[PDB]
Amino acid sequence: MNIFEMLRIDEGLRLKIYKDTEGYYTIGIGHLLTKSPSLNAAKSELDKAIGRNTNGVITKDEAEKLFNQDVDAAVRGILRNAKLKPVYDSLDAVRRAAAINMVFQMGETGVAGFTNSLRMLQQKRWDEAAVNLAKSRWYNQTPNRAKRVITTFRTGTWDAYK
Ligand SMILES: Cc1ccccc1C
Ligand SMILES: [Cl-]
Ligand SMILES: [Cl-]
Repeated sequence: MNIFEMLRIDEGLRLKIYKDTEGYYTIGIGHLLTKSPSLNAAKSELDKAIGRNTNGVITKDEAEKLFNQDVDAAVRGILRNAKLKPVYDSLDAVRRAAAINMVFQMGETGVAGFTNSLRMLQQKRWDEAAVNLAKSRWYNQTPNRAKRVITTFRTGTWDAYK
């Protein structure tokens, strides 16, 4: 198991523009296109992303290309964040994957409200952090995914993903 396989399980793969859990136009492997409610805006962002007139449809390869950029960008965002980096640096490899999954799903900004969990993770208080992470809109809206990521932080293993 790894970050790529892990997110591939959490996000799925769709080759045609779809609405995500929040109702936002997405494609591929969790690649958000836009928060605007306009399909057209979405198709424009798509064409800009792919570098071609897609007509709302992409190939598996193109999907994988977006995915690779998105993972990388995620990691890099964490490493450039002063609030984040130090926690991330404190973690083992499996838990780092859990950190990346959250940033990928919610952005650096969505993870901004997790201050108290972050501090718990840094101190390696696993069961405690696991309980604090669950008190969130994230957990309530996407409970199955949230539990997998939480178990991961809690255990430092890929059990939730097997
Ligand atoms: C989002 C994030 C980033 C770095 C460490 C842990 C967490 C939850
Ligand atoms: Cl892009
Ligand atoms: Cl879910």
